[PDB]
Amino acid sequence: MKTILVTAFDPFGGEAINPSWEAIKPLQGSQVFGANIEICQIPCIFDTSLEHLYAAVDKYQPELVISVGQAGGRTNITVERVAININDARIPDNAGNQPIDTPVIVDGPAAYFSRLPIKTMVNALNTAGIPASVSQTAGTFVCNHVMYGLLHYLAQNTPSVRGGFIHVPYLPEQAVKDGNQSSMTLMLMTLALKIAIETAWKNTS
Amino acid sequence: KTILVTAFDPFGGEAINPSWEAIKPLQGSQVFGANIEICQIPCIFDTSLEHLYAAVDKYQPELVISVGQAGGRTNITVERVAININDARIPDNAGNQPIDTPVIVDGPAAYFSRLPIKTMVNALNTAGIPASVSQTAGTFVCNHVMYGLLHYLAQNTPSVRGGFIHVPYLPEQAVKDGNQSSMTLMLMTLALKIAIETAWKN
Amino acid sequence: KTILVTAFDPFGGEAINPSWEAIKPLQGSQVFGANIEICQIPCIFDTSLEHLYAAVDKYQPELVISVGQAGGRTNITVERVAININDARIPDNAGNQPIDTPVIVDGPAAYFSRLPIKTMVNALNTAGIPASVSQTAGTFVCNHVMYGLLHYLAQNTPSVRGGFIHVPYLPEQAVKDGNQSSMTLMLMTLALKIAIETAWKNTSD
Amino acid sequence: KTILVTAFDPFGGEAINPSWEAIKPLQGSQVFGANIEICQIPCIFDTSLEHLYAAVDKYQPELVISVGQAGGRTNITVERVAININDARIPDNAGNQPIDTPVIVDGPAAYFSRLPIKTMVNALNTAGIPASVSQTAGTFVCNHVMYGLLHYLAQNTPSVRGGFIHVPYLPEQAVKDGNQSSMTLMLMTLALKIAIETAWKN
Ligand SMILES: [Cl-]
Ligand SMILES: [Cl-]
Ligand SMILES: [Cl-]
Ligand SMILES: [Cl-]
Repeated sequence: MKTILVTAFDPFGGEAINPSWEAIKPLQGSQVFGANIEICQIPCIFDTSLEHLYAAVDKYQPELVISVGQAGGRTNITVERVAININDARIPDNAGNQPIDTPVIVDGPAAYFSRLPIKTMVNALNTAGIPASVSQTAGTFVCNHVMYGLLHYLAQNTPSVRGGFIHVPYLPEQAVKDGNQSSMTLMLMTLALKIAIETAWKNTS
Repeated sequence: KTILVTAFDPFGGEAINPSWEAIKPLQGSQVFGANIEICQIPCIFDTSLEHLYAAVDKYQPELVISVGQAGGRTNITVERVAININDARIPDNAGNQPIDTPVIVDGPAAYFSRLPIKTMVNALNTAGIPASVSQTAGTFVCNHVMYGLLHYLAQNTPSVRGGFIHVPYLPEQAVKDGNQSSMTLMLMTLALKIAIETAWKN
Repeated sequence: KTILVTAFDPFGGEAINPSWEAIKPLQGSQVFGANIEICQIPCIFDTSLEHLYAAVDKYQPELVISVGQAGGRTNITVERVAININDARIPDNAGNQPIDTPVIVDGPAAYFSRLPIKTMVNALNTAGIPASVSQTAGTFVCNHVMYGLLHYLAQNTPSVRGGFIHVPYLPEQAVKDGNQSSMTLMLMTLALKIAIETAWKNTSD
Repeated sequence: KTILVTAFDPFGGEAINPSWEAIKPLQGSQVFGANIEICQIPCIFDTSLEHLYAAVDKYQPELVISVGQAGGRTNITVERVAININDARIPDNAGNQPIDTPVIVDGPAAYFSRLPIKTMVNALNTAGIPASVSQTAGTFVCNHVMYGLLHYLAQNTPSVRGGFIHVPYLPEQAVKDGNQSSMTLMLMTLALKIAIETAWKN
């Protein structure tokens, strides 16, 4: 059967949970228009993250791959337009790496556009009453690193397969710490991802 | 014993007002020894106060908490102070757009809320709900109603504590604006429950 | 005929206070037959009111305007109301961190500024300077002082109008604080001058 | 030996364009034995590229920095990457509003700026000017021009480095837009002069 692969990260150091993981956990094993969703959690570590990712794309041979990360501070669900060939880290990752301006993949192209039907996804979300928008930057931390890796790997190995990235905001419990920071409940998050993934599946363009 | 909790009908534009939606589920529920009553008031200057005064008079509450919506805010906010000024960016549902007039002529400049605001904000934070104390309720209808409330309690029944909570946008309303913070109806309702129970308990 | 303008000495961290830097050029300057007198006051609860009360007695001014810094704000803000509360998130220059205490016991809950605030915001906006009326002066030393000021004038010299103005970060200040709005000293001085002239003009007959 | 520096004409609504106003004083100013040439280009898709390509052909520059307005940003921003997409919220000066079309058909997805972006941000910060690297130059005419610039340079004169700097609103402009960050004209001109000196030296 057809498989949609959805990924997320383990907690980043400080946090005790990763919301992105928590949000997709309810999707495990569910069916959408004749494809079953597989999930898989990857470490929040440069390069080691791509290894885990590649293994997952390899094992599951998915028709659609969607990675999810957390973008603390953003007000809404954001669907990434583009991944950039650059690691540049404000803080270190889970294994203590803090690369400065080094390529995700050496001699790889400057960027890859997501192949997902991004405007339709954002449109679907807005219509469902969920705030959502297209983003032009996935950042330069692990989230963008994984998005670039994904899109490159699909382009080298299985070019018909569509890949992309979705960032969720802070959970309310996390915004309590930060203080004046936007959040979204776990429940709404899980619903937003579900709507986005169905919409990604139905369409293409 | 009675806890009166109020909200507004929608600001002309919107089809609903989140604040009314959020406290509907609270009606009838028992809090320690007290029962919650709700009552919706029109979102327009001076008439709002009349409906309010009516409700306080009918229910004779031990504790009155008014709720309104503060589009743009990221979290539940509990108000510190109400100010004796109407100054309106837009008109209310009835076309009034007062500029720099008193809420109540010869009334004091301001009233402090009587609620245990910090404790409430703590209960909410502990529960994993973003919340903070605010020093401005605005100068539109919400502040109008807040100042009016506290002045009426101060005149007619000084032992009764009053105050104000602002809720952010619902998610559906933040689609419209675009890049604006929101909070689901469910979470509001839970936050208000915790907030009210805390005020009563203290 | 004297206009007293006050500002603070730098708050512990900072090496200067912009509100002070901004009003220095105004010392001795004429405005419609009045003289500007400036005075720096300590950023400490209670001691500040002492300096302030001293300066008012000394200079016997017909108009008093106090200036402070509101890191974060984008523009010039003219305060509408002073609140009778001290609530300190961090301590003052002398280690005091009062939590929910009167500025003045048994004083009224608040004081409205007696200054012509809309006309001041308008004179600023018309001269191309971003400005707006503010409904809160915070609950640190700046509001503490605004409140004491209005109280003191009300009690001793009731025809004398008082009010508070907040300036934003200087650009050098915003460098550290990363993503923060600033305004140059030059613009700040210019704004304060226009604000003060406008105040003096609409405090006549 | 010429540094070409470009800016846009006022955008439809606006009466001036801060990007142009801030580079005017730089005309013919010398920096380390190079001379600065400025040129204003239209805020129209494609037509802008034709002007740009012509200025590069005429002036034969060793360095090319394009400047633009990013209303709302708090500081000077130095762009890191240009994106091969036109996606316009509103139309350009000539009524064009492309939705999701390539800037240049069959071009690579992006170009990195060849400027020393971190060094420029550091010199600015060191000099007390707020500034930072940006990962998106938007998808309107500014990004359009950046991409065209870097692509043109790469196909015709690959030795020559190119890049983009965004400036915030002038205070004049933030008066309208209300609660908006600004930076005075003088501080912009200063910032731009330090960035270009730094870019040339490295
Ligand atoms: Cl994450
Ligand atoms: Cl409301
Ligand atoms: Cl200050
Ligand atoms: Cl521009």
